[PDB]
Amino acid sequence: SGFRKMAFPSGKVEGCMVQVTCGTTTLNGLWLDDVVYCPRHVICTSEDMLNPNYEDLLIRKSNHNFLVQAGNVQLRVIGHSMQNCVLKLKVDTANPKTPKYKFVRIQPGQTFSVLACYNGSPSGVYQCAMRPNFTIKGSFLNGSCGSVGFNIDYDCVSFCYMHHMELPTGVHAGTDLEGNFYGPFVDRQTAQAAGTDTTITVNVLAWLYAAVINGDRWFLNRFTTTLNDFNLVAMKYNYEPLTQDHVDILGPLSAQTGIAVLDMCASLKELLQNGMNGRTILGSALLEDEFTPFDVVRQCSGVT
Amino acid sequence: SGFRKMAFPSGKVEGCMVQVTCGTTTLNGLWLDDVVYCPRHVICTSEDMLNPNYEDLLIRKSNHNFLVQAGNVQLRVIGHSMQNCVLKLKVDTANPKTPKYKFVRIQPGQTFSVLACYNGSPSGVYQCAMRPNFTIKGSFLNGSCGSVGFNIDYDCVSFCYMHHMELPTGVHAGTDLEGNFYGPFVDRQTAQAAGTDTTITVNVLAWLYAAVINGDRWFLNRFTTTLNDFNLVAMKYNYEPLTQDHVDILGPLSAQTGIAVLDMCASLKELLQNGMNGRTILGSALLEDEFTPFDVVRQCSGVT
Ligand SMILES: Cn1cc(CNC(=O)N(CCc2ccccc2)Cc2cccnc2)nn1
Ligand SMILES: Cn1cc(CNC(=O)N(CCc2ccccc2)Cc2cccnc2)nn1
Repeated sequence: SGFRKMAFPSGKVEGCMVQVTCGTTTLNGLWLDDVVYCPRHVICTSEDMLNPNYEDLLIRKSNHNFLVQAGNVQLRVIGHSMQNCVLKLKVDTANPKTPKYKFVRIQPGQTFSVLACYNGSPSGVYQCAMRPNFTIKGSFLNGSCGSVGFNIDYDCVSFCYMHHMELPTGVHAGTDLEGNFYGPFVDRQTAQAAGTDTTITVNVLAWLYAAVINGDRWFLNRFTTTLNDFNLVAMKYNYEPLTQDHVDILGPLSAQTGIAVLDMCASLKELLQNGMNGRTILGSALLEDEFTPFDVVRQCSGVT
Repeated sequence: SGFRKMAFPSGKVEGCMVQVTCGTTTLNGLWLDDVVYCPRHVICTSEDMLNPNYEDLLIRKSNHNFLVQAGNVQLRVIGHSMQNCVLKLKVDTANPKTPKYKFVRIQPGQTFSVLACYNGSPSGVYQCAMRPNFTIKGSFLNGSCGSVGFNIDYDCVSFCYMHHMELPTGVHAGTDLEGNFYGPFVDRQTAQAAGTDTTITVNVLAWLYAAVINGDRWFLNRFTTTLNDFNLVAMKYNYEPLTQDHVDILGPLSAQTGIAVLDMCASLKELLQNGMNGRTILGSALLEDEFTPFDVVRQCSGVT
């Protein structure tokens, strides 16, 4: 028993991290097969970031200007191309540590592990959710760009995120591995609005089920609700509307606990309207939304 | 910016995990050099756990009864010995993935990363603190025993914990890598009292400094306090007494923020006496105590 914000084991991703330097800018890159993926702003100086013309900046660069270092050995760059906001550096050596992998674009509300890196070296790993407004509440400092987000299914690493920037608001923005930003963000030093964020309702309900499984049941009540009644409450508290798709994914947790989804919704409704009254759920004094129904099942079943 | 419960990258530890089976019991082992370390209860059946005589149970076992599997290949066991609550299985092959390592006994209040494993395979990684009462609030299921806790300083893995059991209260108990339990616990299926736990005061203060560095400053007040006045408040709220040793370790954070330790103590005092008033600090609605001053400095400086 016990419930933790658990990240995937980061080993398969650590073996892919490299350092990419271009001019005086250094960041992290991801070496998979014979390609190194990194944020395209590696070609900019701080001065270029105000309004970069990446196409023009990249034209001044040749393969030999991109210094790629894996551990202590240098990689020979034989090709370079820009795909959206990422650069793909073709190297003459395939990464011997390349795991089975896929590039996936995750949906808002889904979770993933981030391996924060500096100078191509891993510093830490943490679990987070892609917010409904397509930002992540990460922990990243200058030089962390190129650090990636991922999920693992047995031996396959699904890379879903590459870190690019921090908004003036302190939240983080990045791309999928094809360089497409999640959200309306652009890789430019300009104040950018992240949308109104909302709470991931299906994840809070999944976490309430995890709480029941682990013994925290004080929040269970004698009430039930409807999807429409619950959504009136969700609207008021900036929770994303719950759909039958969300109820369907909660099926296994509802079956395991014997608590109908709408009954769990009524508990969530009372928690929203009354607060926690100074109590905690799974060691938290707020409603946690960074665990999907799949994460709860995985953690509660010990999937390796 | 941003502050997360960050774990160390688990790669160096993943390369050490093996599966140990003895009779019908299977758990995790740690393969370092030519030795596999695992909980000694691997030799027990569920029936033996009520009151095991480990010395007598181990005498019925030979090297060939301990099946050690690393990935898909079998390890040949050439020696076995019991040291406190761990078995050391000498194998004929040194682990090629053995990192630079040390065995350390951590102090209560210190933090570490846990790589939860099942059947010798890693499932997840999370950061936790050794509680003042020598329990850990982990996330472990049956079969997780032998999963280890560790810290990493550049290339050296300091193993500090091996998971053994879950108390009837839902908290976890284990040993150092010499098999000495942290706390008064015994590896037996008997109800065991964990002491009264307390909040790790120096860690909460470290986390309040991390909050200031990251922009959360609403809790800062115009007050100061003394060590004696603060400790009267800590006593009342089951916080560990703050000592000059704790103030000394908080020096770097106090210097970085310009907030004297006793001034931060006065903010903590007001938070203890008034609560959070429905507000949050670093995304938490309670006072977090699982980040040491060293963790705050490491995360806020990007040490790899
Ligand atoms: C040596 N060096 C400096 C840099 C550039 N800076 C960064 O690392 N970040 C921002 C880059 C950026 C700025 C404006 C529009 C787009 C992108 C990423 C970041 C920083 C802080 C917190 N979270 C993320 N890269 N390598
Ligand atoms: C196949 N198999 C079964 C087991 C035995 N069971 C376990 O894994 N645990 C307890 C063993 C134990 C019991 C009583 C006194 C000492 C030790 C560890 C645990 C379980 C649940 C949550 N956290 C930790 N090991 N391998």
